[PDB]
Amino acid sequence: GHCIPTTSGPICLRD
Repeated sequence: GHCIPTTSGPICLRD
């Protein structure tokens, strides 16, 4: 996917 914000913060997804 991509890098989006989350409950914990900005996470970089590898899908």
